[PDB]
Amino acid sequence: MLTIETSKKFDKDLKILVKNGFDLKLLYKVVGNLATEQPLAPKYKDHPLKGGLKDFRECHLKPDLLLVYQIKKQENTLFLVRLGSHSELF
Ligand SMILES: [Zn+2]
Ligand SMILES: [Zn+2]
Repeated sequence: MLTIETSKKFDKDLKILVKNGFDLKLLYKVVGNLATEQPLAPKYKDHPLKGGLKDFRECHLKPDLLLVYQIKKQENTLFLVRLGSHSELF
């Protein structure tokens, strides 16, 4: 299983999201699969971030709640970068 590490911005995003009623179990389920490198359920749209010249990817936890993450295979690490809406991240 890939090591799972977060950014300081991600941590703030989540703290905030939790305060507004976000279900952490939604996150655990998606981050779990990502880290054991299995395909996501059809619901969770997943593609690279175009505009990220570094291999950032974008997962749709909800059609407008995005998990921006980066797999760093060289370190065996899944990096959780941001969690929020398009409007909030971009
Ligand atoms: Zn998308
Ligand atoms: Zn998008």
